[PDB]
Amino acid sequence: KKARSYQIELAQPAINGKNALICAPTGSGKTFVSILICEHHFQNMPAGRKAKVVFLATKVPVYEQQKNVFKHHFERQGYSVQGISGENFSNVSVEKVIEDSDIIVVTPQILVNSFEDGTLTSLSIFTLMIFDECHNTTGNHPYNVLMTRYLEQKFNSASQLPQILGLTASVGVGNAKNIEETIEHICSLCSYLDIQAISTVRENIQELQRFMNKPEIDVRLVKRRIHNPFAAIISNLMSETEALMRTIFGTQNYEHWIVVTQRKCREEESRICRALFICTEHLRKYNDALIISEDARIIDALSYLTEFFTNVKNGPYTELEQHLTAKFQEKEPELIALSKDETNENPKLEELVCILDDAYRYNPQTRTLLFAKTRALVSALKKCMEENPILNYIKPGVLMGRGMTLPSQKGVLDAFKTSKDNRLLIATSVADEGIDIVQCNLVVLYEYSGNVTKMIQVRGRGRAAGSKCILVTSKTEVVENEKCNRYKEEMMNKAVEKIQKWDEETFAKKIHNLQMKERVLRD
RNA sequence: GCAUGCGACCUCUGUUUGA
RNA sequence: UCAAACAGAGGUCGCAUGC
Ligand SMILES: Nc1ncnc2c1ncn2[C@@H]1O[C@H](COP(=O)(O)OP(=O)(O)O)[C@@H](O)[C@H]1O
Ligand SMILES: [Mg+2]
Repeated sequence: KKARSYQIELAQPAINGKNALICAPTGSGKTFVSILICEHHFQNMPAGRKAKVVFLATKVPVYEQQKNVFKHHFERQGYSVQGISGENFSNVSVEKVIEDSDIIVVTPQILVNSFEDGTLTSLSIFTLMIFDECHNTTGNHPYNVLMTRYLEQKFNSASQLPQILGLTASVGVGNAKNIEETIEHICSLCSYLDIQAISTVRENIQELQRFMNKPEIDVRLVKRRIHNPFAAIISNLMSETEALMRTIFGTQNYEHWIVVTQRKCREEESRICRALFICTEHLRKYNDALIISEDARIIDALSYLTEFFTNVKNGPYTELEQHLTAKFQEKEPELIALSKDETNENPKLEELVCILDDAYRYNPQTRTLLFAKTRALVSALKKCMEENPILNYIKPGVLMGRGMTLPSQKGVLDAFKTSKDNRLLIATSVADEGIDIVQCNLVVLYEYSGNVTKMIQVRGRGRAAGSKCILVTSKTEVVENEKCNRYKEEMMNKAVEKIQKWDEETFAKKIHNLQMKERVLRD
């Protein structure tokens, strides 16, 4: 692992002391650049005043990952590298850990936290800050909260602040519909993080196209399976429950409307009150059951329901709770017969099955990441893997936050990198940024939509020459929005390539002009 | 529990072209 | 008045993540 020539090139503007943003493609080794910057920070430190470096990483696993690189590289040099975090925060006084540490890796919230906490009131304490996936500097996200602070202190003392460093493979594109606006948005981002130079692989492009490369995002539309009995059955069982509401579908809006009706109603009042807290719930859990089958199997939907109708007995189980539960159990053996179906299943799941086989026969040692939007879905997908004879080649893992333990995470990832047991990892948003599975080959998106940023960062989870990235939708708009992104992403690059062709003064001037939009008076 | 990003939804007030 | 488009201010909700 010898410094690459573009890596040393990207370094330059930061070593000349300037607040840099390092835009360089997903996987190019920006993290190395930042440690290289870090050596040339300690090296060059003037006087007796010495250096504290803080690396900030957005989500926990990325904090862990980067914390561990940084230790393995600087501890042997004889540096104190300590990681404060969500686990560590109410076990340590930040005060000390900084003054003990030459390098602190941090979840960004912690510094925010400890700033309101009193523990800390001077960003001056560090001499270099690094923001991994720095593009997250928006509105009231921690990064900006801290950076607002940084900017205030700039005027309120003009007495040395730390050097800033943004790493990002995805500078973004605001709402910019035109290249001119995309530039206004990028320049906006540079202002938030007080950038004075943007770093690009300018001169060493050829070297860069070697090491990391990217392809298309194979989009796959599957039409909703014609003849869907299950959808009709529940909708009617909901219609009869909506008919009964006056006497006293599978969309987001139905959930929104159920909460409209649950707040309005919150002893001819009191018996009608908790009558609608019985009507709304059943309608809601029917609704959730539709939308759970939308992606999963019917067997997951009916699971979700028996899990509710056996729970209707537990609590009150009043008159109405009996007349509704019974309406279901008449029409239940109809459904459990449909569970047992062969052909009539979600064709999104038929395609994934196809897709995973297509890749695990052609290459038996592939490592996939299957991304889904929601925990429930991610977890329900693990069931869909295990229980399918054609796909249980591979043990599947799951990655998450917590409603999964932070140690339980360390395990599944550490496993998935090198196990050759579980060669596929279903994950959620935690995994979509900054995370480095060297042996990862394929990344599959299961109704994983999104911003340009997401759909750049996610396909970049696929490393190691072997790269492929396959989406699976049934929706029109999702097939399009994503195409839309492939334009926005092209536009994004030019924005920068262009911005880069300005002179020092005029870029600098742009950022100040933008910052001056955010000052504060003193009297 | 709280925060944030993101998405859906709705409202107000204005500008555009249309009928 | 209607429809369609853009933008400024606000209300609610869902997901994910962070503390
Ligand atoms: N000069 C180098 N030579 C060989 N491997 C490198 C070099 N620099 C970085 N890498 C490796 O590239 C992989 C991904 O790097 P990373 O910096 O996380 O990508 P990103 O820039 O998207 O964050 C890591 O395994 C890292 O060790
Ligand atoms: Mg990185």
